[PDB]
Amino acid sequence: EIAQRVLEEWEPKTKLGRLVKEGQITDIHEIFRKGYQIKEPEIVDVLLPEVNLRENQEVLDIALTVRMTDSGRRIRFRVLAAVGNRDGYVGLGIGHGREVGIAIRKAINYAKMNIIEIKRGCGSWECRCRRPHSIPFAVEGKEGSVRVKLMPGPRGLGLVIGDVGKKILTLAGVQDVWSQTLGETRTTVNFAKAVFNALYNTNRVAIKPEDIERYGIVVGRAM
RNA sequence: AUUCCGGUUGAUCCUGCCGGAGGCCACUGCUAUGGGGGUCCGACUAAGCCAUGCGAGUCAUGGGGCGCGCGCGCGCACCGG
Ligand SMILES: [Zn+2]
Repeated sequence: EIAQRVLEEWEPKTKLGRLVKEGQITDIHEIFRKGYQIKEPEIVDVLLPEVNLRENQEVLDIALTVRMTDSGRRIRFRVLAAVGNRDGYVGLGIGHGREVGIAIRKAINYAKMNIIEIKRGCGSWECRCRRPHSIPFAVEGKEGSVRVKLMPGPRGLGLVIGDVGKKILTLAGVQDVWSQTLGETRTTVNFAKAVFNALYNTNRVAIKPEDIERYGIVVGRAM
């Protein structure tokens, strides 16, 4: 139904859009680990239809910024938004706007275009299951003054982290994690970007064939 | 729950302190139906001050006396352990 509904009224402008409209590329994993540029949010609307439901579109922050022209001062809105399916795909965006609606829509489109793919597993000394309910190993991210360290935890231990990270990890599909932070967490933008980069850096650790079985590692969607 | 939230600017990122939010102990305001268990109740200030009465005795299988009874027993103080 809605698949073709959206596909019909979309006229592509890029080669990736054209391939996704035709049907050469059918799965979401086919666009990622090649140096493709992603300039249309319709690609992601079509391949990941879960990122249009309101349940998957957290608005994280609204800020009121000021510019001086006295002259009189001019008021603007900055919006920070996250989107994602709860099975391995999350993105984050910022939007300028003169009105909050404009800001929000721009932020969500930039979030769709800034989409990544993560890994999941179990690497805690206290569960040793082989199911993907957490992260498989410990990772570190940074932005500005904020430093985030994410550690694997056991089942039933729900997201021991600040709220911004709670939302981002929920959307990425993580259920259990321990955290250490350093710096100024009250800058929501930088706290969020640090968590996002920590999740991205799950793909920069080198592993071996046995680690996959040992930790139940999963790249993207499960099952 | 190996956690963060507010505050310095016309707006921003930092440093850095104040404050919030949890637990235990003591005093206190308002209010209060019941049963059970426990190693709780002048320690912090005065190891400051007092009245009344109690908190350490026992032995007739160590000895003499006296009394109350019926050579047998019951009691009183005393010597002695
Ligand atoms: Zn586990």
